Amino acid sequence: VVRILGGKARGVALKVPASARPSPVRLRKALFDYLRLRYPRRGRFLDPFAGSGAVGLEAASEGWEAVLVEKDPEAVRLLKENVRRTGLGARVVALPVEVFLPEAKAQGERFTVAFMAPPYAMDLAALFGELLASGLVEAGGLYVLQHPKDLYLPLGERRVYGENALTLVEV
Repeated sequence: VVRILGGKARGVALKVPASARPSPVRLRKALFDYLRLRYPRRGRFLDPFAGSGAVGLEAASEGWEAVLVEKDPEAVRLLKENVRRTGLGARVVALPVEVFLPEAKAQGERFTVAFMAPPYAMDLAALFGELLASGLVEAGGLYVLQHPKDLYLPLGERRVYGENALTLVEV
């Protein structure tokens, strides 16, 4: 019930398990209006906790070199089906974010943007802290954290969208 908003796969419906937020449309639409405005040259996009891939596939559709990591074999199954439906080229890494980050660093992996929208039931703060500490975003890039508007981080500027907020941390 969710579609890619722009780019090469604009309009394509994504299979999304009834167990998702899924992800506010004005939120996604706003994040990318900003991202293409701030990064016209694009770059590499990291999406840990990707689900069916709503945000990571949107980046891919918009010209980003997207890397999506997700642990749930179910979600991964849907993720791959979605990569197919959209016909987009994206790297799918099926493993826990807590394993990926360490390894990504050792491989000298780097990205321009790292978006994280983990399930609100987890400790969204310790998780953001870990992402921020990985140092995976190159100078000039961004760490974008989605969370309930009541959760507050002094790491950067925020934008509220109804009940969700996005915290953007510059590097």
